[PDB]
Amino acid sequence: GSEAAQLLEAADFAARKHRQQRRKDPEGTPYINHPIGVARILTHEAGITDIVVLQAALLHDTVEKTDTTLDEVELHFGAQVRRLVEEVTDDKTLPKLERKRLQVEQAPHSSPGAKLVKLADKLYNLRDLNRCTPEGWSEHRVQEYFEWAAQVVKGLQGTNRQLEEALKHLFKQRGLTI
Ligand SMILES: NC(=O)C1=CN([C@@H]2O[C@H](COP(=O)(O)OP(=O)(O)OC[C@H]3O[C@@H](n4cnc5c(N)ncnc54)[C@H](OP(=O)(O)O)[C@@H]3O)[C@@H](O)[C@H]2O)C=CC1
Ligand code: NA
Ligand SMILES: [Zn+2]
Repeated sequence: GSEAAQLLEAADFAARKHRQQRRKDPEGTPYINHPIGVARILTHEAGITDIVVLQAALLHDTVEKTDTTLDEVELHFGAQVRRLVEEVTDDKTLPKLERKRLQVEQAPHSSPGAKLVKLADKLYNLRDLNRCTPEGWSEHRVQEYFEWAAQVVKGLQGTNRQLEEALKHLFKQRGLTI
């Protein structure tokens, strides 16, 4: 259908899949606010209009964080959306540190659409950490998240100047470069 209808299909799908989940801020914000915010970063700041990229951004956490399967994504949204979502889906069969390390290792080799989603996802989470230290976190755990995110984003450059410039500003504010 129209761009709008296609976006609302993905937004409503993600809202239902994430309905019982909450972010780790003290207030426990509904999890769906994150994928919506990531996708809005892409339209409002990055100038993105590719509906496949924007659908993937709304859905980028459904397979990683819920029972949703990659085949279910393709079933409702097609193969280009499914391939994007797969690219940004951590292998939850792996230990946390290996997932953290693979994001650094696999950042340069991702498709342009996956780099856009990865950049916007990092930008949302770093803004969130600045806004509110998550429940149970120390201030130096926040800094270290930034130190790791900088290593990932280093591998994502050459994709979108607006997002990369915004990330560079946040990293610089905490003494981190590129
Ligand atoms: N320095 C320290 O004091 C400590 C550091 N650590 C380190 O932290 C890691 C812990 O791993 P893990 O259990 O995955 O915890 P994470 O460090 O992975 O938690 C951060 C993740 O939570 C999601 N998230 C949910 N709510 C928020 C929010 N309000 N703001 C930002 N992000 C949010 C984001 O993922 P998404 O975008 O997918 O929602 C984000 O990537 C280990 O790698 C360990 O080395 C661990 C213990 C102490
Ligand atoms: Na994690
Ligand atoms: Zn995310």
